[PDB]
Amino acid sequence: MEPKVAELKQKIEDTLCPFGFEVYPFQVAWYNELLPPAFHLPLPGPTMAFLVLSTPAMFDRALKPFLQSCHLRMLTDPVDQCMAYHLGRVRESLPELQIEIIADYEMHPNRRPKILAQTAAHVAGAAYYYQRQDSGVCIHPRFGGWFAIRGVMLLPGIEVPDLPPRKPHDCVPTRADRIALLEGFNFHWRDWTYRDAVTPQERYSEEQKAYFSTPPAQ
Repeated sequence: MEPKVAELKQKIEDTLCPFGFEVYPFQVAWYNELLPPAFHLPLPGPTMAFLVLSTPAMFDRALKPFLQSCHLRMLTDPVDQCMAYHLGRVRESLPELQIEIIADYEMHPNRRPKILAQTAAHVAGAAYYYQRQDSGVCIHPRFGGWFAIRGVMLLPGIEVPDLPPRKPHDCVPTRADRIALLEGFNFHWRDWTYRDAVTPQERYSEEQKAYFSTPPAQ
């Protein structure tokens, strides 16, 4: 890949990864090819995009700091504000270019562009999106179900038509475990054993578990 592309890629990861984030590059075309024009990313096929995932490490590295800093505001939501703070830091560190950013909290009805978080996770090779054919759940090769899709970043004009398509790891290969997953997700979602389909390195700590099991109310 062009030195420009390699540098900008590394700048993003040096900005996000030390804070419990992961970034996966992809071509817009891969996402659009299995989607009708209505749900397309309104950009040429070879346009570079980045899928952003948060890991279990992001709570302690990103959320607990910030929450104890002057950047914290009131009438929003602590977790959203943290996303908007770190994704802002990406903009700051790459001031030369145009970055269209859709954070997870902006993936809702009556807003464009319409992102399908789990489909993005699959095309970027970030996490395998297990469906009926194989409601679906997608599993991280390293963290199982203990992670979240946090945003997608679009970089207009920066095109990478020779970026190689990486398929997500089929980390739950057997037809048994797949059903043991989908039915443990569709019917017993409060039993987070399904997230251990692949047994993670880090798991959510007790304070993290408590925090996310809380219904958003201050």
